Amino acid sequence: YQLTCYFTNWAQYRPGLGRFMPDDINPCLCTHLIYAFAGMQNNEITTIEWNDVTLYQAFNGLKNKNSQLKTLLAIGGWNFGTAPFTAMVSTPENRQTFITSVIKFLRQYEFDGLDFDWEYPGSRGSPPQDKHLFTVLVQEMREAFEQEAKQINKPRLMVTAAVAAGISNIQSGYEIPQLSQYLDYIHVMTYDLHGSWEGYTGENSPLYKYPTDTGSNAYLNVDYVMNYWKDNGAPAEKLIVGFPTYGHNFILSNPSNTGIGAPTSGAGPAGPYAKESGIWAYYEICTFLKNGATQGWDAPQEVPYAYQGNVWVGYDNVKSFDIKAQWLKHNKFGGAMVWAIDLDDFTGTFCNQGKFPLISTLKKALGLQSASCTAPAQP
Repeated sequence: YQLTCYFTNWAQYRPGLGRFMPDDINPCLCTHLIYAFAGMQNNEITTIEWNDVTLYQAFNGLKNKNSQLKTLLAIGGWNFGTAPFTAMVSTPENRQTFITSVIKFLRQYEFDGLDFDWEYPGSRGSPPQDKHLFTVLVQEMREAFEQEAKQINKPRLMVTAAVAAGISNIQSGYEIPQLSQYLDYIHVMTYDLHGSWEGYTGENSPLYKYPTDTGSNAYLNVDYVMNYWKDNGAPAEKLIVGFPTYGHNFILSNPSNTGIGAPTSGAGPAGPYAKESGIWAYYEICTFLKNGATQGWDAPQEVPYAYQGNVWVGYDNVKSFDIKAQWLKHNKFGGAMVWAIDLDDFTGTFCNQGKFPLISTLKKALGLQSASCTAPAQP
């Protein structure tokens, strides 16, 4: 199995124990590491943070300690939008320029591949033609990677993509059978399945539907989404299940109603570390529990939740991660991916469950080897 962990280049800005740098990553924890995010200028891949080059060097340096660890650079993200991707894929000449820039960039900084994080072709501003042009882009990238490998006599660079979990976004975004022939791995973003934007409580990454889920709401679970991709042309082994190391919080409209689907009046507060509205990192949730929050188990969906007064959070813990990991194995998917490594309790000081409690759970459940992390009696 694969265990793919996203590192985010903005985690450096968090105060105190929240600060997360490339050197805070245990090199023997994950099989793949992905750096989020790279940008684009004039159809060419670029850095986004002032210190990205320094972070790239530390990030890819981790491979010195693990001979099987592979690294990828993710281009795009939420804030990036769709416009630059639309313009870049619009002509073969722009695509070649991008592809050439990517090969050069990845080889210069010592990455093993590229992860596409276009959110999304065919939606969120992106016109209908982008669905097919994404396939074409990925086809050409794979081909150029294949050719470059023979030119410089090294293993091929990898090409992967993070993809939508929403059914309508999936249907307007991807030509699944053809796209799946070119991508090495498909990172399905099976999280943010519910949030305060809906106006009622719901789980971030529920494994199964809630008993009252009808119609399109019945699609908002890991089980349905992963099976949709499988049934429509993506090889099980290439499909990687999305695991969130954070949850979404809510303000309860009525503190006496604390169930799934209880009315909410807005996003819960951003925490002092991640400072993201309606979101708490797992370690931020542990603080919430330490302050006496009532723990609930959403049994039909196999995920926890917690509440204190008018604040409610839906999230994932060790139990839910293990349950979904076991599920993943029963259904023969390629492994798990994690958003994000810097959101787990990496210090081990918040949750009293060891360092990286959530990602350690996945390493154990997926039976990852550690022989490649060996270190000799040489100084």
